Amino acid sequence: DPFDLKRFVYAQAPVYRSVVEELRAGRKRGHWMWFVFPQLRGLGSSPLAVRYGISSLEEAQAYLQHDLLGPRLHECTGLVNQVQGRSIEEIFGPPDDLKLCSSMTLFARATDANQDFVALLAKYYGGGEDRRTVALLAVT
Repeated sequence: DPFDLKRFVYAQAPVYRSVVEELRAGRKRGHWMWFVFPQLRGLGSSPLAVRYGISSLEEAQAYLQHDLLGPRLHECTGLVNQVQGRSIEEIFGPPDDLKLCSSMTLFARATDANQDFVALLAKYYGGGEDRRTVALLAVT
């Protein structure tokens, strides 16, 4: 576990069922964004944001390969894509709307098998991407 992906598994454990239920119902309520829809380290500055920040594109790729975390991320993305009639700010109150954009932008760049991540950006963000994430990913 060279990237310490276990940190995400253990953070998710106490809350994951509630995450699924909240996303199934179309509204986030709990305190879990950082380790459910991870974003690049350096975007947020709080100890939580830093701890659960993704270090690099290579870590994002490892995250996707992980047979618990990858499927869970697709599950959570798919649940959001399934919600009807709500803007993203109705599902994820600010600043979590920006966090989600950053997460989808990162994982869309991590793999070409990104249809769900890109679909979320298309549906909810006008096909736009997180500016700061694209910049941080430009150079390896």
